[PDB]
Amino acid sequence: STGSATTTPIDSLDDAYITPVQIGTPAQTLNLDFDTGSSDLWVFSSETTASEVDGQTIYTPSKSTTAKLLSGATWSISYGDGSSSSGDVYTDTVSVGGLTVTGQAVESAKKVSSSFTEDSTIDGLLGLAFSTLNTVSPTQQKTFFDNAKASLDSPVFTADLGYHAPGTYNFGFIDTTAYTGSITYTAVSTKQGFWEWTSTGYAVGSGTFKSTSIDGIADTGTTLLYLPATVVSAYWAQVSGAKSSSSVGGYVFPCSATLPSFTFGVGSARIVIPGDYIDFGPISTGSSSCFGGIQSSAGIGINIFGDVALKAAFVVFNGATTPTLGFASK
Repeated sequence: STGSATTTPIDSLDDAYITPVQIGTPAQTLNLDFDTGSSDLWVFSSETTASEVDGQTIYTPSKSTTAKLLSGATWSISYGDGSSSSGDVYTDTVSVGGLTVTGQAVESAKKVSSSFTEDSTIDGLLGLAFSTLNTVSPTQQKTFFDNAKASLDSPVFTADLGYHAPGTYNFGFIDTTAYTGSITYTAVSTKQGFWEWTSTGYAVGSGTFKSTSIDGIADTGTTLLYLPATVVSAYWAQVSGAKSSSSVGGYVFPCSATLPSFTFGVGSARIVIPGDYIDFGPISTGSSSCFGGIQSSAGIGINIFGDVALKAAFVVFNGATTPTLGFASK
């Protein structure tokens, strides 16, 4: 089997992407944030504290003939950005782009933090990291991909995120029309439960490539590119007037700037992030200070190849017995 679904930016900045997901019988379609940095499929629901729902579409398990309470199971998750959610668990039929999993754990939120409430466009998350990170207790649950894997034509999914445009998540096949040149594959460590890999270096604009190992995670659920302070300083030093602002929470730059590109290495290959991808616009409405899309990972504890990086590539998440990651230009 295979699946193919379009993923759409939630706003004009590509802050996140939503993908429609069918849950239950008859189908209830929710728009979920596919997150290769976590491993829980959770949704706003009929059980979510009413004051914490503001415009989201909810899953109502009592209206699904295939929903079953997973008795005694609870979940609770905290994300890198400080947001969180928790609740109980149902199993139900879940389909993505024509690919169906029966008996998928659907984690029903009883509580969500303010950031989730305030984002009316995201109805929940669909985790695509390794199932070892799943938070369901006392019986850990599998991700949608893990459940689908054996049925897929090939044990892979791909992320093809757009810049200010829709893109695609495919399951079970590699669309050879969706990228240019060849795909370069690189080793993955699953020791922390992430799609963790090592970039071979970077360049700023038309500058020379610096060969240096940068361990980090491929994370579709993180907006920006978070890299070591040395690398980030080298980038922003090429933008007149750019500076790190503790009050704003990172590097800002004059909105009048033209940003240089940023290149990262994948083995001997190179992925180029155009300068425009690194512009996250005014820090507040009407400001002439703009927020940067490359930020320091210092104090996160891990480097994160988030959407800013991933959307410059066609990315293969290879879930074979020994997982790997592939990157192609597009």
